[PDB]
Amino acid sequence: PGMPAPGLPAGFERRFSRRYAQLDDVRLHYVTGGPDDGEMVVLLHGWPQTWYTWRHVMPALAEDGYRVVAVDYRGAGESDKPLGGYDKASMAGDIRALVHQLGATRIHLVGRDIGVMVAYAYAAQWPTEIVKLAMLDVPVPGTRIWDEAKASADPQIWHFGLHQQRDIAEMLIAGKERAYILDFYKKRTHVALSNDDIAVYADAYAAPGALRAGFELYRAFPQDETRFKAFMKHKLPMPVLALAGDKSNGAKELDMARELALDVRGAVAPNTGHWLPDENPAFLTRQLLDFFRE
Amino acid sequence: PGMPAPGLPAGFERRFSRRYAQLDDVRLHYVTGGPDDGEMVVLLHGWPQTWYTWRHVMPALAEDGYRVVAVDYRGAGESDKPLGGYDKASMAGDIRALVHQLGATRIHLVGRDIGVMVAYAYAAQWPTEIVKLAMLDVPVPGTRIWDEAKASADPQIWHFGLHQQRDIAEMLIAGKERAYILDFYKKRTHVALSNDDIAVYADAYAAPGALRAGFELYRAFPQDETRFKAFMKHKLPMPVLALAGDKSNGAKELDMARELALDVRGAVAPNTGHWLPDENPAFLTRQLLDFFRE
Amino acid sequence: PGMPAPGLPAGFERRFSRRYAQLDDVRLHYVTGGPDDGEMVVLLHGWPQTWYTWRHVMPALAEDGYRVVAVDYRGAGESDKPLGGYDKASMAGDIRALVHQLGATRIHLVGRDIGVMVAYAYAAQWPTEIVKLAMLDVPVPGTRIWDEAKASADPQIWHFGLHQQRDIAEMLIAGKERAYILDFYKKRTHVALSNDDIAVYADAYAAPGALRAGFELYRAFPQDETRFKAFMKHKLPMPVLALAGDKSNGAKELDMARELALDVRGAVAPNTGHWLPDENPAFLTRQLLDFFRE
Amino acid sequence: PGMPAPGLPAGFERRFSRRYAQLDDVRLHYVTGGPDDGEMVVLLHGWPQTWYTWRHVMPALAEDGYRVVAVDYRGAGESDKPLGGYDKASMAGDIRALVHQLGATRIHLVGRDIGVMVAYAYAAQWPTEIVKLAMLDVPVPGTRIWDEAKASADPQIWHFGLHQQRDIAEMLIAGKERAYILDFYKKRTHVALSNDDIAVYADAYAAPGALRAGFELYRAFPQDETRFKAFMKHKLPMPVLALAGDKSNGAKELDMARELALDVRGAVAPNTGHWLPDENPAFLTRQLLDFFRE
Amino acid sequence: PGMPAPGLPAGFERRFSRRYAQLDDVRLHYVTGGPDDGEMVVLLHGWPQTWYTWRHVMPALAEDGYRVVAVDYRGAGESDKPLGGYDKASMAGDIRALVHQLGATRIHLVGRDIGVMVAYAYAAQWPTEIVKLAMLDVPVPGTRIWDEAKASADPQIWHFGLHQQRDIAEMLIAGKERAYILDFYKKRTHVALSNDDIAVYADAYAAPGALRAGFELYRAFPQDETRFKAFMKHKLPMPVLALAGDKSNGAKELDMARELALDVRGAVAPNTGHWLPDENPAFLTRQLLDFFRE
Amino acid sequence: PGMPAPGLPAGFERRFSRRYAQLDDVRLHYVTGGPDDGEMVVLLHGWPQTWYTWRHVMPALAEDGYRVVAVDYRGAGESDKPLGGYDKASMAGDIRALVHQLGATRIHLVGRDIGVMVAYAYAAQWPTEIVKLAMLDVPVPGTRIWDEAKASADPQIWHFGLHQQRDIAEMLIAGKERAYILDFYKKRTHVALSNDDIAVYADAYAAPGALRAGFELYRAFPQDETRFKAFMKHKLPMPVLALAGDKSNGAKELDMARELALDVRGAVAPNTGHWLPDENPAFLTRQLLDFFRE
Repeated sequence: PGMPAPGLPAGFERRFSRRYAQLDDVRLHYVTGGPDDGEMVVLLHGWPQTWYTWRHVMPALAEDGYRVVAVDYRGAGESDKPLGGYDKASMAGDIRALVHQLGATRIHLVGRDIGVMVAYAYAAQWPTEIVKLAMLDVPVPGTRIWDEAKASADPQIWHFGLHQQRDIAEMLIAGKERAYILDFYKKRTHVALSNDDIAVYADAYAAPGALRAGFELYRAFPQDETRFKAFMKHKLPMPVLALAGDKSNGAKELDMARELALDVRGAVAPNTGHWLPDENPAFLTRQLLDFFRE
Repeated sequence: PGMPAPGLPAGFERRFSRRYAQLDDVRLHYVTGGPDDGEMVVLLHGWPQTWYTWRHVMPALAEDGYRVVAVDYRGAGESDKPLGGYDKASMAGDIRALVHQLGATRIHLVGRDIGVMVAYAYAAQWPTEIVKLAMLDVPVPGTRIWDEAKASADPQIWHFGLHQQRDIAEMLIAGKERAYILDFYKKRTHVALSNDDIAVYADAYAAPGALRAGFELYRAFPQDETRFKAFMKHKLPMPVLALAGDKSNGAKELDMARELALDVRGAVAPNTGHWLPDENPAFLTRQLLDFFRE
Repeated sequence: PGMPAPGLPAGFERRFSRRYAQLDDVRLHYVTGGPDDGEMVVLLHGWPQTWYTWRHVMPALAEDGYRVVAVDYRGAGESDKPLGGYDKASMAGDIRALVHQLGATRIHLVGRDIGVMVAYAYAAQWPTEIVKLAMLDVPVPGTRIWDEAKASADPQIWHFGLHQQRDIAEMLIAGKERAYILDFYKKRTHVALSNDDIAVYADAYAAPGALRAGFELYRAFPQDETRFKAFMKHKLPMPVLALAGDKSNGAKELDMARELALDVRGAVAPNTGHWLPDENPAFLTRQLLDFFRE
Repeated sequence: PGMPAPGLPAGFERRFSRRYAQLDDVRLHYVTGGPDDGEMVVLLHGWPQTWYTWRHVMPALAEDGYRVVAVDYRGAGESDKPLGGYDKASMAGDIRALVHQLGATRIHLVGRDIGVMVAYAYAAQWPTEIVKLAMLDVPVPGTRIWDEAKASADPQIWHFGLHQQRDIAEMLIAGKERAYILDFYKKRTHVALSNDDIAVYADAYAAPGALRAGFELYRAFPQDETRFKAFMKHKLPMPVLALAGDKSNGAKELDMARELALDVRGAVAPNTGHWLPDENPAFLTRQLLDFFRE
Repeated sequence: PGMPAPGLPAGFERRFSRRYAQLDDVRLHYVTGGPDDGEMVVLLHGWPQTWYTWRHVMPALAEDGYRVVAVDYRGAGESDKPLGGYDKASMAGDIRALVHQLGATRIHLVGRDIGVMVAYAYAAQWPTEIVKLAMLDVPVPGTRIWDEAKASADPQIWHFGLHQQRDIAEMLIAGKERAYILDFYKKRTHVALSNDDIAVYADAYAAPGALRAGFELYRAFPQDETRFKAFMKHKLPMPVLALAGDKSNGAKELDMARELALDVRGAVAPNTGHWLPDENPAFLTRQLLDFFRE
Repeated sequence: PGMPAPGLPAGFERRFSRRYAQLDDVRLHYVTGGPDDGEMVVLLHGWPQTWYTWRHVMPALAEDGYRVVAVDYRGAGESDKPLGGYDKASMAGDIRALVHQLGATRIHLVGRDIGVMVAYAYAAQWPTEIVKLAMLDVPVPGTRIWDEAKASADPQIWHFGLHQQRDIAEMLIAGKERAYILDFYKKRTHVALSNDDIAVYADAYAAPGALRAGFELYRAFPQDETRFKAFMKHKLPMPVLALAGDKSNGAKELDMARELALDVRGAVAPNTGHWLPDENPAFLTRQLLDFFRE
């Protein structure tokens, strides 16, 4: 029993900090906590999200001694909104430059949606640098699960077309970010979420340039498909964990991951929709802690 | 003495949960609490309301051992907004499918306004399934009390015309839901309500499709009148309780119910307007608990 | 054959003029032409209209030697929008003050919709001053045709309720006058009209105070119903002509007038909707000229 | 020392209640507390205010055993917004009908701004019914202090012209109530107020009809001047207290009151602007308690 | 050589008329000309269009002795916007009811885009009533050309997804009809069109309910695909003409029609985009006249 | 007889030109025609106007051999909107700089409203440079007619207060220039004007800075009153003509001018309101030509 409880979990404000990393062109925002010497765990959100999606996962990771780094990737949240560089492979390079600036090289990596595309491109480009990789909720371009949704005209990716209309998508949705993003979020959730938590994301995407930069991730999709099919000719060597909720992609996340990697295990969260960190963080953290210590 | 106190009563968040039920086409949102094995009590709001109207009635019901289920019916609150199915008889079928999915068959049923129309159609269609039925605040289509308001051009149903103008009602009221619904609410209340509580409803009706779906309930009224007069040829067998406030429909709710059912008792809430759950929940819960245990 | 031709008929601008008349507490705008000494013919529009509705009738009246006076009544068009005086009997006093100010006493009088209510209250209050009375399109309060529409809850008067909600009607429709009024107009026409001509009306009602003043005509209906029923105990002595289109009120305009007057004749315009001067001015003009010279 | 503290004082919510009084046409909202048998004290706000302006005065009055009744007069706050009746003498009749419905006859009366006009008209019309009258902040129509501001074109009454423009004032200020009313308030205050408290008023005047009804008080001013000069031919018999802040009308409030009444005492609040209940409630309550018990 | 010439061709206004036809539950608007006894030719527009798209084709048809009937189908232009009936087969029933109401039985039938789907469902349901059928610009559901576009995720149907999001599409595009529709139109044209002519379409879709009604055409596509595949088991017996521009669907219009009909001929307009009646009416008119007299 | 004819008179476009003059800190826009060597006649508009108000007077002046110069003064029309210099005496310096820049020294000078204040300050500062002075419609600060209007609180200057509220006036009226200015204009006219002509003025004041610059004319009134009273100790020596309409200031324009000048003649236009050049240019033109050649 219990009504949705919005906001950061108790004690969060004391153990995490907001920080910036200046890369060559772009400044990235991220939130970090946990032991300065711990194994680094990087968490990458998707669309329409920010670092905030991980709020209920980050304390448990830090309390198990991980150095937690939750990044607003290029164009999202409080990060800069540059003109280009929104293909996932180049965005993986942004994350890597941030990791190196923090003194790390080998990391654990967790991604969902656009972030799982970024994460995969990070592992394909620098396989020796990713100790373990966890893949949540969405398939990556290049996979058959991806191609099947496209050829089916799957209802839950209806928005790819709209988002790929340069200037038209921005003109339609500017000023209506909250109504658009709340509707998007609730149609894919199964666990009841708080409007206040979803509004944290929506307000981020109403900031100047946030809509455009979010949509350019979609507009780079055909480039990602080409780049990713090339990546897929070399299966990933490191252990991979695939998770998704049963009301959304479910077992297809693990099907998808097996086309990508040699060493794969997976699970399906019960009574959970599209937003694993929002909807079922308890299941997510237990799976990650067992995976990372294994 | 006491100024209006907005929000959920103390302790509510701990004993109730928000949940979804997927029916064949439509997903319905509801809030539930109380013993899992208790006799189920279903509560149906009206226009412009959500489950939230019952917030002060639900804890007392659960504490007397009832399994409380307060539903956002088709098109309202956090439920889906489909193209059609807004005649009350079909909406009663939605509620019944939800009840069956929760493992129940025989229920106690409470409705107000549009919800009392839905509730009545539930009892007329499946009379053996409704153990007791409580009817609040508004008469149902087909009754003489209903027809008399229409032929009188009663001032408090001036909005039937406007709401029945497809697209015109939405175009006029979109963007002004809060000013429109607050004015609507306060003109029919007698006990002073908090603007914050009324704004919970208004914000629900500003969500995409909520205005249209709310208005299609009105646009189905001529169909309901025909269906309901057919229902009324067989009087209801189960005990029925009729309640309304003295500043609004008052004793006419009990007059109305006697055309519908054989076994009827009623009361009039003192110094109470149109919104019995908002205005006088203490009177309402005492009447319901005496009725349900009798 | 022929597409709708917007604007004033050829040669109108040269033969008619716009003028203002300052009365005690209202300035009225009116348009006039024809011989300065001719028998005066006064034409009264309704809602949502101005004098401009008579554009196709006025030249023929003037060319037959009548002094044509087309009035924007209190609150409409370019007339003033005072605080009160929107009961039809008091508005008929405005028209009389204007007629007297122009040097005339006996008039021929033509009204439609709200203007036919004003016209009737003019004839009832000063019967010796009305030579002949023509009644178009809409029944007047107090008649059985009026009372039946309300008790039937006739769909074509759905807007009475909305218009009687003070401040609520203005707030909903302000800024949407064109969309509101063009939809209202086209739903009641049968002859295709030009959007440019309907936009002349719509733009008049967007001017400061024009919505309020128009709606106050509706808000005075219960006062009008009481007053007119008293007028109706004395049937009018002067000749009366009743006209309406077959796609709208048709023969009921003549039924209604026979309750008001002793000397009544009528006709029904074929393939004509609610707006006789806009839709079929040729039929109207022939009827008015035959009646006036008879 | 101390930053402005917004909101109701501690303990207010427990000892006061919001209630309605239905008069013949109009429903008035008021807030009341204190002993049911105590001498009644009625408090009348001005423009742009509601009962809320008295929040810091009402507890001290109740704790000295007064039955406190703070009214939203006709058109303001949560009261109805009728078509007319905004001349102060008729508004005094509304307050008297409310007082009688509460079982009282003899009262103490406090008014400021428009409310002090209402209060004075109450005392002039029913002098035996007003035990003591306190007059704050603004002079009443008919006085020389009033006429001198008008002939001077005093800057702080620049808005009389604008407010007296029917429909133009509403069209300019609708949607900008908060910016307009905050600017109005701060330009006349001397003690720093909280924006949150001023926003309580501004939001009240953005409700449907609140702007129009507020402005009709100004539009009745020429009628009030005539009525009030007639009232002034009979000086008031009961004791009168005149108060104002030194940064605003100051000693002119007592000058003004001496043209109205025979038995007059006054004081000037130090370092206090136009809004005595908002700015210096401590000075105000001490003056009222000494006056009422004297 | 020549700049775009906006508006109706010279002499059109005199030879054609706008009319309404009241059917059971829909009033349809249409434009007609030519001899009252000529063989009837019905022209059906698509999205986002009205009858006005045929402006340059209708005079030549009438001058060759055809009775021209250009229909605004259910929900479009000046026609009514009912709640349902937007599956193409049911809309073909509207067109037939109109044809019969005009005294005709056998017709020549021309459609493009949504209108070519309606036209096909008309010929499939009542084949003996269609003398000849001309199919322009767009393939119909159920054909291989239609199925390939969806499985390819063809860029030029990106909007199907958005248009199928009920309430979301309306909320995003309301108030932006002109910018949305002019961009949509120009991206698919090859001949330069006048903004004034495209604005005729855009303004029609800004009218109350026009966005909803248009999008409901898209929302019925899965129902249409099922129905049309059943129609396609019986190839049409009457002669069929297929036309499309070379910069858009080109020869695929004839490929598609040979899957639907036994007797098919076609041509491809040179240097012509998606909008044959707007871009190259001279080519279209010659093709239609040669086909009709053959 | 005749309906309002909007626009420039026939043949105007060919005989007059728009030009700019760069002065030290302001660029002024003006319209000129007539013989390059003729005696110069300068025409100065008021609020809310531009040079366009003289459209019907300028051709007759030019055809009589005058060099016509109609100026948009500092801040108005197409002139610059600098930060200051809106006291009339300094603005008269702008006009003189322009006259000298055009090669002239002695001028005939015509002003109405704000332009008649500028014109008077021009004649008072450089009396030998003004051959004859014509004063229209409005009294100037410092005169008894001006002082009486303020002390009477004359209704027709209600807007002085609003216009003097810096930033508040701009915020309220921005975006509502057309509705604000058309209402202002029509309340002071007696001859019916075309909305299209008043909209020329209204659109000029919607341009960036035009509201501020116009209101700064009002905000300088107390500076103007002081300066003009000093000018008035020396009555003007050159011949003066005073004109105004009988429905507005009438004979008071001549009363006012006799306080300013020794050699004064005047006339009152019959059935003419506040806007002499718009309402009765024929009367104005005859008066100006007889005066100039006398």
